[PDB]
Amino acid sequence: ADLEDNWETLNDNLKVIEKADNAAQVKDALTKMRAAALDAQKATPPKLEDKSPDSPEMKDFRHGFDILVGQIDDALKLANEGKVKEAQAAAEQLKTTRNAYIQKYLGDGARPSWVAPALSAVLIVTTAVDVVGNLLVILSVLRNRKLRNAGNLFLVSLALANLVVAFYPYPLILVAIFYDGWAFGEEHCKASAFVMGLSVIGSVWNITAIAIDRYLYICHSMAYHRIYRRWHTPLHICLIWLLTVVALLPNFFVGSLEYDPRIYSCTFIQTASTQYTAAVVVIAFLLPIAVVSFCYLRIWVLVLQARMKKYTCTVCGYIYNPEDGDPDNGVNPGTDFKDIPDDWVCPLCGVGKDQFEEVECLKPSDLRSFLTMFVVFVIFAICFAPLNCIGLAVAINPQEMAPQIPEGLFVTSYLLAYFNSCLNPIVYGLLDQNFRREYKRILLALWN
Ligand SMILES: COc1ccc2[nH]c(-c3ccccc3)c(CCNC(C)=O)c2c1
Ligand SMILES: [Zn+2]
Repeated sequence: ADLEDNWETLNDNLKVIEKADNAAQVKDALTKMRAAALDAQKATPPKLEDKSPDSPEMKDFRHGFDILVGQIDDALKLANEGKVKEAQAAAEQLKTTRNAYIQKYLGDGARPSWVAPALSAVLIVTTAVDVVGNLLVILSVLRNRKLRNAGNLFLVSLALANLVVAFYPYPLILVAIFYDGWAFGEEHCKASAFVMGLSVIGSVWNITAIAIDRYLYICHSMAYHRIYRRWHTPLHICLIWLLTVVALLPNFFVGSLEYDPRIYSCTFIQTASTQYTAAVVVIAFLLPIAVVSFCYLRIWVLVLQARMKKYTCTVCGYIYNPEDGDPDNGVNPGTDFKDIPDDWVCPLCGVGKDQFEEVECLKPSDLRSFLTMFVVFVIFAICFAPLNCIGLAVAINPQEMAPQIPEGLFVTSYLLAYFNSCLNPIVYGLLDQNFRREYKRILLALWN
């Protein structure tokens, strides 16, 4: 057999022993692993190609396999006895040592010089803005009682979803750039990769639940108010997080969470299972986008048709708000001005609904901050649109599309996706007046 193929063969068997269900499956895979490691010991590596045989260059990697095959021999002793959990454990100890004397053997891959600084600078920016920005968001929702009440409890759920990733995966990835490889165990590999899944998927579905809430608060305002919220919203916030965990469990059976040298981060592999990947691209993207687009489309047509707009009085200045109605005069909160009967008079001066001019301005803060929550979604779709397309190309034709996906393009997609984590609070401050106010209030309180 070859040497590069010998590296690819025993590395494939290393995935089989993991997903194996019995000791005979493990024993069989360790047989194909002992012979492949021995045939690699006969071959000459590319790094010590011009070096001498007795030299600690070619004789250096010779004892590396002696440590390896000996460890396999200890691992198949357990497998022979029937101990599957014991033999699979010793195989992970075979994995940690093998990676420490494999990077010393060959260097096939070639990362373009710009990935290391780009990725790291992006990560540094994102982590710094994510930790500060989404923390202010949490504090402002938790301190402001009127703000939190306006279905903005989902914003906390989303802020933590952004936050968690800045605290565990993002800093580890930055160590993996500076050390040119995964400096942590297989333990921290799949764990960091899993935290990323929760973040990315949890964010889509949180954005989805906000899209539904604002659809039902503007278009079904009457029926909406009939339906409680008190114990409702914490239940859906919990439910969406459990739905996410479930969506992420096939990764442990399909083995799609390993280190990606292209993006220097231990993440989800599109090739590992094209079926699961295809599902991930629908369930965690195409489907929420499809349902969220319907929701904001139905809002924008109502905003276009002049419905759910404020009507300011020409005489005393009283402003009608469809969100509040005029309940003491028999008009319920959620009733549009166009819907109040012609006999209605101003609750402050007494002039009829004939001398009431509408507010032409459709400010972001209006209708529970609908158009700013909209922007948040658009930005999400922009950042995650390329990667999900790359995932879609691979899920369909891996034989023709997968080797035709440029490395330089794949990095650009993960760069955008990583950048999303810090952006959400910035958009709140630029459009939403109340958040901006609260951001200022916190900073002012911190300097006094
Ligand atoms: C469901 O299993 C997981 C598990 C871990 C994952 N981590 C990421 C990800 C994190 C940051 C930036 C971009 C992608 C995805 C999203 C991966 N989506 C695609 C289409 O490849 C992910 C998925
Ligand atoms: Zn008036």
